[PDB]
Amino acid sequence: MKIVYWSGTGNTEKMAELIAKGIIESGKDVNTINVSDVNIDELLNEDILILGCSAMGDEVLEESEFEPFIEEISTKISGKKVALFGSYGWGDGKWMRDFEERMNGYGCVVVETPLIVQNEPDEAEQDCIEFGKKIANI
Ligand SMILES: Cc1cc2nc3c(=O)[nH]c(=O)nc-3n(C[C@H](O)[C@H](O)[C@H](O)COP(=O)(O)O)c2cc1C
Repeated sequence: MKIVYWSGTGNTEKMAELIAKGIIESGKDVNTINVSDVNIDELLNEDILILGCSAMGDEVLEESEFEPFIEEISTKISGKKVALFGSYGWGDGKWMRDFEERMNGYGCVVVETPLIVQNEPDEAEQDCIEFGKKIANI
């Protein structure tokens, strides 16, 4: 499996690592890839796309790298299962509610409720691991 993410200070990056840990504990292989190093072609071969990005701008996906990436794959992901996650700071999840509605509109099936954590995981560490285990069970 593959986990693709964008992280500005390391918060969403930490979530990605913990999610991968859950998949590994379930006995499956997984690789975490920063959005800047992802190969679209390889990524599209995956049954499940696990995508993460923190809340940026004013409740939007990061603009210089993540947003263009979503735009690029939007036309080739109809019918694909996707799991969404990300860290946020002062809001209550608006960027993720929008992200989910967007993916659903592209024809994707959002397999689980998106996982959102405020700032660094710390207390929500197990929640991240568990989300990974749910994904590994689909
Ligand atoms: C320029 C900028 C804009 C942000 N916009 C939002 C926002 O609209 N809502 C929110 O809850 N957090 C917002 N945040 C806070 C980040 O989402 C939060 O600090 C998160 O933990 C960052 O995770 P990261 O290290 O993975 O990027 C913003 C942060 C920055 C730097």
